[PDB]
Amino acid sequence: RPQAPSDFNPMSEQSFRDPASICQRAREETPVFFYAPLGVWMVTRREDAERVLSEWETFSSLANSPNVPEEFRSRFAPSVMADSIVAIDPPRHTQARNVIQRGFMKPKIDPLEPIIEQRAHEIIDRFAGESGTEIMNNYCLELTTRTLMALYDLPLEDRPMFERIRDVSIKVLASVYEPMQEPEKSRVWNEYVSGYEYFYQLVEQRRNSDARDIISTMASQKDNQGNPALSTERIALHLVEIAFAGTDTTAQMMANAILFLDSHPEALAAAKADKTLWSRVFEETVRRRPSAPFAGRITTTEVEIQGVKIPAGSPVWVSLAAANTDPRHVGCPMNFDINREAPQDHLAFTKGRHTCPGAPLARLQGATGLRVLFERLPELKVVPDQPLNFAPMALLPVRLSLQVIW
Amino acid sequence: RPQAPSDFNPMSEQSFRDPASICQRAREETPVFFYAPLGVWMVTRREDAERVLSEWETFSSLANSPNVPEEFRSRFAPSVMADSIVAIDPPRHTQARNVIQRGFMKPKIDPLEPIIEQRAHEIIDRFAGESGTEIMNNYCLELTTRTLMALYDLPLEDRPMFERIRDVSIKVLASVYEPMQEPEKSRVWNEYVSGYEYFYQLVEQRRNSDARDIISTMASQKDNQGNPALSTERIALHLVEIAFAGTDTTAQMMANAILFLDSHPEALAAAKADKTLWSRVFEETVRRRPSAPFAGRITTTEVEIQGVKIPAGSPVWVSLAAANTDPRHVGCPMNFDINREAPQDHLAFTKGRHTCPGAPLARLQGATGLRVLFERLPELKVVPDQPLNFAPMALLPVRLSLQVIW
Ligand code: HEM
Ligand code: HEM
Repeated sequence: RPQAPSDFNPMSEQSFRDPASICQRAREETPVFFYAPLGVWMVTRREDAERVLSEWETFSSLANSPNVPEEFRSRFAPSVMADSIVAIDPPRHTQARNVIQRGFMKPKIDPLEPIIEQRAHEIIDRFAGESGTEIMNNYCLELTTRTLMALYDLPLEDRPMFERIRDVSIKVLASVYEPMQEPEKSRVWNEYVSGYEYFYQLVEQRRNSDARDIISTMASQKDNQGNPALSTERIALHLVEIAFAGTDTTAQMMANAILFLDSHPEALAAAKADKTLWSRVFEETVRRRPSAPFAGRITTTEVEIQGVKIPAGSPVWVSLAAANTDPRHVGCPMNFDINREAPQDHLAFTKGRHTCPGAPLARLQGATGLRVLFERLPELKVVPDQPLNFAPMALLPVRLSLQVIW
Repeated sequence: RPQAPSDFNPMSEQSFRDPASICQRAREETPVFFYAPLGVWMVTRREDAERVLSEWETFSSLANSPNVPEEFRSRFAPSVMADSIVAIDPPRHTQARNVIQRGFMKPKIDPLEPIIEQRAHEIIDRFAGESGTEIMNNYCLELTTRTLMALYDLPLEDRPMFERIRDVSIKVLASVYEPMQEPEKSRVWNEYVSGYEYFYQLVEQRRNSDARDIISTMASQKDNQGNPALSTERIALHLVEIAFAGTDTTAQMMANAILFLDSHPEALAAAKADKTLWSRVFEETVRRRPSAPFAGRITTTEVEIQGVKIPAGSPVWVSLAAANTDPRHVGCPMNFDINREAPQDHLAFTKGRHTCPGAPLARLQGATGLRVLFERLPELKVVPDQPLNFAPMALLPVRLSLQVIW
């Protein structure tokens, strides 16, 4: 069975600095292969990438499934966890999506730009009088958390718990891989269920609310028969998943955009002169360095990709970094050129049913934050020679530190 | 059942000149309704538009299906016609699409730009010395036919039949509603089958060819077991369908782009000054005036759209003009502003499985021809007050004449 080139290692620091650098030789030489250290098939070319991400009937998304402990099944039934937005397919995934996507529409997200700018200025006021700061937790992650809280429309008193909402979730994801012992398992799962019940109560209270918050936007969705389009359990679980899935991705996006603007100062000045380039500064970043460089699916039958035969039930990962940097679709795929004619023509948000629903917000945040970040501290320059601090993760390399000065 | 505002009439001249003008009041007031003069459901909002265009499992494409005459079934079996790319759904549509998409990739389409530019200059040289011309057939339609012949890589000696390929096919489409009488039916269907057999022979001869032309690109697709991925009959039928679906659409795109550049001289000057804007001149045109302003589907079960319940088996049309001009997705939806940040964020090529596969070519053609047209004849001005000549059709309003001067 086909193997992988030597330079292809998603767990190396070379992947943490540039996920697409390890994928060029692989895509060129072995477009579809098998990765044994992860035990999954690997697809790199954009054609096959879009095929796998689109054909849901052939490449299902059932690959992820946490298990609920026994003592919490009275408050959080296992079917609720089985209704995870990442672990469902039509007709259930479409039923959940028709409600989830209703909250990220332009009339709902556009009125958040002034709030994002205001809170970003408030955050910058905390360290604007110094000479340098750790921009990751102090700005990027902080601004993402505040933007998600504004989308949820939650008071600052609930800010701690909301942060915990992501810290718990990742641990839950690791449970199938590094099982938790007691009393860590009970504590983590109880905090998870507590956040779930908090969102449950918020949905029950905002069930007939006609406001901008995603809770009221998803709760007020009633079918022709008056019945709620999504049960309260499903809405609460999807709110938890949205909170946990947006924060790290958007924070990594902002960090990578800061890095790219530091490595390309002329594009930074050009973007400082015209605001309409900021979105492009977004789009070229997430294309060149996607926050989630891997998208997982599972085959429902036997497939043939690039002549390689893949048996039924085989987990297949699409390397979004290889697809976004395919020379067969974009000229100079490794360059950071914000002046491309088709900026949003990438798979950084995948494609099809499981397309990233938080893309309208993230973009706006990326368009709003970076500008403000380069409007308050213009000579912001990423400190060279700072030890790379990355959480060793394959699907989502999270940067823990990024020292910047101005 | 909900009706439509008075101004909504797809068969009126107001729709032929601007398909989005009849859709604004409808989209705002009655987003999903029933049109009795056509007997079909109408969906206008972009939110529901993407769902209907994407959810193939709920909104199938089986609504269109011509019937094969009896005497030609020995040369053109009815199952071959049943394998029409517009009348199939997964798993057959995926099998056909995996082969069709291989011919429109960037490495295949990009080497056609210089040929398109050269042939556009050759065409302009025929009438550049006059003072005015009918730009539709002399340039738009001519350039589209020559571009399709270059994609097929056919000699000019094959120009007549190829032209006939468009004249015949539409009549076949008109058979399901306005049946043909004798002896025209036999002659037209024999010409259709003759073109089908010509493409069959071209596929058999280019079966082992490794060139860029769509015939060799689709014919050389063989699975891991050496067998052809698609039978020769289906490849020939798909070539016929590709020509017939590209010609009129790209010609109407170019005509509408000429009209929009005439109505906005500052954008025309900006595009003349910078080549990178020509593509945007494309994208803003096809957004403001899509060549095919309606996309048809058929429901497989009962659906709920905007609270309106639509029974199973109901033909539903998505008004692409209303979706591309939805104020819920784009600000100032009726203006022709080529300086938008997200130019390709429209449904002019729909979305999902049945997305227009010729979009890479059309764009390339639209950017290449028009530019040359405004590089040879810069002071081109569309003659005001000329009787609008449109073939009275709902799914594809084709303009028959457009007099221009310079
Ligand atoms: C620039 C930042 C972001 C990037 C690069 C990004 C990227 C992605 C990727 C790669 C996926 C996987 C899709 C798949 O597996 O097919 C995804 C899904 C998802 N994203 Fe994001 N995302 C970002 C921001 C956000 C935000 C801000 C939110 C919410 C506020 C969000 C919520 C979600 C959800 C809920 C899913 C699951 C969709 C589903 O499975 O149905 N994302 N995103
Ligand atoms: C800007 C110019 C064009 C426009 C506006 C346009 C419009 C469209 C639209 C809206 C669809 C979607 C039909 C559906 O959803 O079922 C479509 C399908 C299609 N288009 Fe185009 N088109 C254009 C140019 C072309 C070109 C140059 C080709 C060359 C091959 C082409 C070939 C096709 C084919 C074969 C289909 C059927 C796809 C399928 O059903 O699988 N079109 N066209």
